[PDB]
Amino acid sequence: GSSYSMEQVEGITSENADMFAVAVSLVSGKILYISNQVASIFSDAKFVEFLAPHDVSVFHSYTTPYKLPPWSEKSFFCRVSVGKEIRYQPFRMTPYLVKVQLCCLLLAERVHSGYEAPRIPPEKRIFTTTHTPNCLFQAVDERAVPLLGYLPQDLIETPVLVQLHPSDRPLMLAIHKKILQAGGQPFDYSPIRFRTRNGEYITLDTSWSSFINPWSRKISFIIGRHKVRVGPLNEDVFAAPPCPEEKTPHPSVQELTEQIHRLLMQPVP
Amino acid sequence: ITSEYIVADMFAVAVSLVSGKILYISNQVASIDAKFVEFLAPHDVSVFHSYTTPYKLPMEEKSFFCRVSVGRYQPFRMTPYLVKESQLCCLLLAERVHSGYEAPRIPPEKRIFTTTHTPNCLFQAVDERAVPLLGYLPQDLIETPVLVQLHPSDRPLMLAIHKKILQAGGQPFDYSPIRFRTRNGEYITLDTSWSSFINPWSRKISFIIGRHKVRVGPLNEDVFAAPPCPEPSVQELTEQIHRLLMQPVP
Repeated sequence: GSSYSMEQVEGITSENADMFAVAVSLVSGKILYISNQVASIFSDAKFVEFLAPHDVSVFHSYTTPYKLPPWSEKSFFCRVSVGKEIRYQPFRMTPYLVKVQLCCLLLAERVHSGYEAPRIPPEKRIFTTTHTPNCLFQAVDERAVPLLGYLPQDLIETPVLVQLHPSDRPLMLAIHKKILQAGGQPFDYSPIRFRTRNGEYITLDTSWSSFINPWSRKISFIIGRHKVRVGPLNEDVFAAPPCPEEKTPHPSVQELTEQIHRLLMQPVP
Repeated sequence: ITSEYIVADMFAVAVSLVSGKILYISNQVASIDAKFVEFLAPHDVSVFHSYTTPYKLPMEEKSFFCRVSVGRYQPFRMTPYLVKESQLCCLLLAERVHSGYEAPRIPPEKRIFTTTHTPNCLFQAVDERAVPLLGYLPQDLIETPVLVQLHPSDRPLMLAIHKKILQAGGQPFDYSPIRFRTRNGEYITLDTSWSSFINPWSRKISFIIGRHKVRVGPLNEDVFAAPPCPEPSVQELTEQIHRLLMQPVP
């Protein structure tokens, strides 16, 4: 029972040159309050209009009322652009429910490729991935965005094998065999090459594990903890690839995929 | 060409992955070419699209559900198959879903379903068996607050259950009755077995899994029917259970 609004929405973080705050009407979608420095790192309309069209559905999902925590991790990513081809910049955002009418304030921080000053120490370039037996990503942890160039939503529900170098795909078959064989005990395997947003591959040192349904004994998820031992040749992992986007065919990928899923259908006694 | 290969009460269709409805077959349900999604319920069109995007279409039969129109809407379990130098289609096997408490009622001991949710207490999944027994399709519960679904009375018991879940380190345990709201608005009573999936490196819980047995169904056997009633403490409570789960083990 408290409405900040007006200037009470103040709480500068600068004193980051890459952050900004914004309050958005939960009913209108209109930008009620917008923090300064925005034009710097680059209005008054619907905030979604400045987001990549693919990230709009994402923004609404994570800003849904029955979610979010009242102002006194639950953060998502969005590419923002002050119009223009158009130029976007990835932003990590944390949503907070706040009254002005109850809206939603968000702290947005510009994200930087972990391969460029300030470069993420190699011993800490660690991210994890989770996937279902059908081999489609289920989640990618936040540490992955800076090391891959993709935002979580770009990889969720897509073939795991597609991101792997074509010569490291058949390896996945043996990796899963050991995974259900290991019955949950993590094990190392390297190197595996994983494709980033800019079409460049990074070399990973991976530890594999699985979550086993105790009642059915069937594997529910495959979890990997990755350490990028060799980053890409081009440090800006968010740039675009000079290749005609992705595709659909995936001749061998489909084959290898169903082959693995079949394998993971067996109970792990 | 092969129409209705794998097979009563259930029909089939083949849809162009570029346009609409090519093949359709034997109708049967007592009640009476274009885009297939036109017949689907609005809120399921996205579901149908998602489960039929080419890079997902290929046993256990990893299907999905959605309501098709009549005249009225009925729940259907559909299994998508990618049938291919000419036309690339998606062969869909359909099958009317019957209330678990209806004529073909599921035997007591078999009225079992499971649920999974993330530390933030929002459903990440609900298995196939949950539909016939609860009236909801997975898409209705996914990403929604698990607490909102429990009887307002049983809600507090959820803070205790999670604490034990934390203390259990993965060891499953049975819990007294908890009341779960079904689609038609009625509460069913459950005998629940709880467990968790612990990330092996950070030792934090990634998913809470529950296996439920329905020991008391609803008075109105038709669980898919609409609820005879309109559609903060839950928000706050959720924040407690959420905070609590940030603790490692061990």
